Amino acid sequence: PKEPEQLRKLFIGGLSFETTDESLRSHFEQWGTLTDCVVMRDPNTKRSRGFGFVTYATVEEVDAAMNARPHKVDGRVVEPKRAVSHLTVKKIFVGGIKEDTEEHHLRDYFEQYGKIEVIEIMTDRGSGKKRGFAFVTFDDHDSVDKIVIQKYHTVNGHNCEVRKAL
Ligand SMILES: CCC(=O)Nc1cccc(N)c1C
Ligand SMILES: CCC(=O)Nc1cccc(N)c1C
Repeated sequence: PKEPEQLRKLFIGGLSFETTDESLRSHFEQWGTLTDCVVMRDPNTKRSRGFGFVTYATVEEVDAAMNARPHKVDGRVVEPKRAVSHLTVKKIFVGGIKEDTEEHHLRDYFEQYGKIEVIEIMTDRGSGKKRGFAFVTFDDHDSVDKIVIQKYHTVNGHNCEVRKAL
């Protein structure tokens, strides 16, 4: 039961034009087994396009690589991002939390995806009653990228709808 390959890929932007399949692989093999590693090049000149992708054997390895950012590859800090499900944001909408979900429920759950900077539990402008949804802002986009590819989110017993926000 191998995780889908799309969820094991990291797109690496900002490459040095000197980076090769081999040097990209040598770098990212520090955090797991790479089943694929390619630097994108022009079909005619073979000059690097400045980006490429690596595929790990497992999702846990993708996490390890993301948690080892910043990555300086061949002298240049690169920009790894998980493959598209790129709309790169740090904020999520959390819906379906009803009136009884509080800040600590959302924090205790989502803090295991990344570092939380803001939790905004939405209330009615007129009555102050909870509206049943919230926004969570993290310090970095990978948290959000991990969150929105999950099929399910269970918080405070509620089955929640979670999507990228703005
Ligand atoms: C940093 C060196 C570099 O850009 N390499 C390069 C330049 C022009 C053509 C081709 N094919 C290649 C590999
Ligand atoms: C496996 C990924 C993981 O545990 N989550 C993570 C990664 C990086 C920063 C922070 N704060 C957190 C909670």
